[PDB]
Amino acid sequence: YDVISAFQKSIRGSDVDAALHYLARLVEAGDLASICRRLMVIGYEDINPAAAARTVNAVLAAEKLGLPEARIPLADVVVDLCLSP
Amino acid sequence: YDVISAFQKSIRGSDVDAALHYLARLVEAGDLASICRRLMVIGYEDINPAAAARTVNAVLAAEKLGLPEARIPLADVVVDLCLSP
Amino acid sequence: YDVISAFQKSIRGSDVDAALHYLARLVEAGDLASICRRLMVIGYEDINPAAAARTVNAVLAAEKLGLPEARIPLADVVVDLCLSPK
Amino acid sequence: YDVISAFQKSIRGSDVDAALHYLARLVEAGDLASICRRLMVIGYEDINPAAAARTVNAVLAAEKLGLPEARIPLADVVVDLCL
Repeated sequence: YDVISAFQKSIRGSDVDAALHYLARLVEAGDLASICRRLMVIGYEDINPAAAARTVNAVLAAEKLGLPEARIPLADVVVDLCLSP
Repeated sequence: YDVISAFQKSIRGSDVDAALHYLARLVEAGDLASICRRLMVIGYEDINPAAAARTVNAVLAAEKLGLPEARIPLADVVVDLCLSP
Repeated sequence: YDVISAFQKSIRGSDVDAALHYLARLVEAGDLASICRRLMVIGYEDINPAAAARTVNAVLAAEKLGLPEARIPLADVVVDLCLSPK
Repeated sequence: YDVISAFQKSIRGSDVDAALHYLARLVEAGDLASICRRLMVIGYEDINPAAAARTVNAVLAAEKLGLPEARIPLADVVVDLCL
């Protein structure tokens, strides 16, 4: 058990509410790199090729914005990846 | 009251004419970074996930071109985001 | 008259053959940055938002490949932009 | 004959299994840049314009992640391009 793996599991399980609970904690802890890395693996490994591609746009946006505003593209992507096939 | 904020409200309000009025002014002033930052936030927050992703491409184009030609992709995504859901 | 403006005009006029005629010459001359800048301006100015956004992907691919191989993404996009609605 | 061109040929021939077999070997060898180069060329030369663009995103993810985990977007693109 750690937060970043449970984040991933909740996204694999299509659980928006849990994924965003964990996202908020990851954001507040402030390591943007590992969120970004994780979301790209999930987008490519677990998920819809337009959705996979879009995870990269959202990560570039998160990286250009930086924390705290990075939470906006990331929240979007999390829900995107949760509702996806 | 602030130009960059009024720019943001214009786009949320779906007002192309006013959004473009403010863009031309942010452009004249040379603050490429704040335009780009605001567009990505609006794209991911207020908005059509393809439209969200496409703000990143536009911003990349803007950054690679630099001002003054950056106004071109920027005006394009301003209109796109205005007319979007 | 220069070739890069004539290249731009051909794409505006949806003329695949002329645009590829010019691209090949621009590719041979080898100023990749100038070709990339112009395609992004054409993509966002003259063109279909998905097609405008794809010019960025192709330019990124062209920069990663470098010349001579950059001509592959570049040709694909000149065609994409030629056919695309305006 | 070499692995990389054989890799390309099997993607050009729509052979998912062989392409994945070559990828795993290219991954084992540790040279990401070469995989990335070939993928972009196939996607642009042999191929949807959306499938072409989308290979650049996969490549960006691959470079951002590095190997070993870069194998994840790369496998996705190989399959994507095979079909």
